[PDB]
Amino acid sequence: IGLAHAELIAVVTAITTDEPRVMTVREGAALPSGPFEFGHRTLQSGLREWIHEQTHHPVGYLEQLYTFADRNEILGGRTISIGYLGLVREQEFWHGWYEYFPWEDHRQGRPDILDSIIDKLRAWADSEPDSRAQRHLRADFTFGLDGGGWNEELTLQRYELLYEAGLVGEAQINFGRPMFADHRRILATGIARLRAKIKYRPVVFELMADSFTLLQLQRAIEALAGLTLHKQNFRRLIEQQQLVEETGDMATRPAKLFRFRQTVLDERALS
Amino acid sequence: VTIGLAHAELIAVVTAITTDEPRVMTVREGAALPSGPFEFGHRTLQSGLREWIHEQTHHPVGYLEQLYTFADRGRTISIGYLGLVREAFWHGWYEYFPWEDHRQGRPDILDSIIDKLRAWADSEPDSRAQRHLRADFTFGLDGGGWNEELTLQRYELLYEAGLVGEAINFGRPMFADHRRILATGIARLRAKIKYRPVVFELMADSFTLLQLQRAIEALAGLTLHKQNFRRLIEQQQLVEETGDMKLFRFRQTVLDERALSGT
Repeated sequence: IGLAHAELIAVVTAITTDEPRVMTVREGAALPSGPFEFGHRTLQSGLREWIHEQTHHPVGYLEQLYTFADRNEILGGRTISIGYLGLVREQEFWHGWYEYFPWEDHRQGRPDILDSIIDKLRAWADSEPDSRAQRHLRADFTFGLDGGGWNEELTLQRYELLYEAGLVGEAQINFGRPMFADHRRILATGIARLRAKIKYRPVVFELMADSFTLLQLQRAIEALAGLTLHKQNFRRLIEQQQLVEETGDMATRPAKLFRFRQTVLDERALS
Repeated sequence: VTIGLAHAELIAVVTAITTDEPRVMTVREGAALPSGPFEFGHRTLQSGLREWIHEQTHHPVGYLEQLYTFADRGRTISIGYLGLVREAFWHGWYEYFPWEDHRQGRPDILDSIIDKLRAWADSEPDSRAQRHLRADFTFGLDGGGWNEELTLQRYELLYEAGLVGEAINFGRPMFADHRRILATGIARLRAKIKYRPVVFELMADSFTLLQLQRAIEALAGLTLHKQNFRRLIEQQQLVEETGDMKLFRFRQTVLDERALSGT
């Protein structure tokens, strides 16, 4: 009783040409993934082995994302999916975040694909009168169907509402490029996690080179958030959090080069 | 096709604050957290855990948020959930984690812990530097400062050093690795109250601004500065006055935000 099969799924993010990119196998149709096996010492060590065989690309630190369950008797138990988030520098299968989630990028203004999404959500929310108000409240909180503001952290809740409304191909109407199994749900969890991270403490040294300009760091955070940053409040956050320091070198308008502090790297290594 | 299977356990960390003491829902005379397997009939992981909570405690539970998924140290996969309720709650956090309560200042048990951690860090000379860095970052072995959020990192260091019974023992042990789950829940709550304290499920319908701090102080295991505590609440726009007696209340936008965020 109480048996389950566990799949480990990796969301490995890089930033290339100011675009957030996720590591993929299957020609961009799936994330790197594999079953948790008896010989795997930990869940994370098991996933590291699956990333190695499928991509042979190095990965640094990993943080656990979320555990999802299926909603089957022949398998002997339920199936669970455990997602992890990793930040790396791309090395010479890398597809952009917003290929799968085009509505999540508002850097150059609200994307036009949202108009079509709002239209389909409204019809779904009005299709059943006894659930009308309860569905308008969810679609406004996540997508602003009634005029609510945009919260870039709600990436998962947006995708799950589209799934529940049958507006993504995985729900079997589709928006964005689908992925095999529940992998877009895992990717949406990784996007939301990283956006919660950068809003309060953007420790993203694994995404940057050893040294970088503040403009490079700003563009990297903007790519992850899918929004343009307020230049001043961003630079005050970085300084208040004591995250970076000048290296003493200049880059080319000349600009000083910065690195994340050793204490920031030390604290991450010991977590 | 050959599919591997493991035991799937759901573990609850349900916390209430009474008499300015953070307490966790336990079963079996405080030796364990409410737990149960993930079965076929369970629609979701959360609904399966709610069935075990009601069956084992018969105490109502409000919102639940997923904590962390652990493999055992057949395999066992443990999925923890955190819950905040209004008040078995006879056992506080610090019966199991006495070194995590610093509101009376640095607890005396840390002296014995620091002594044993130094001997473990000095046991092998090639790893002494890293072990001192780990123990100073988690416990302050070399004079480092205290970080209340590192409750999980502190426990797994004690486990790795053989300083808790589950691995010498400090604090009350629990069955299996339920101390690992409670540590994760304590760390989650202390991270939540630091940035944006949404704790309306722990507080009364109405409360004063001083009652709000002693609750937050109980969770963080630290005493806070009064003026700096209120500025955080003025900033995040979480509270509003009630007119009665000041008595305060959590705003409806905060209560609706949590109702729609899910688990």
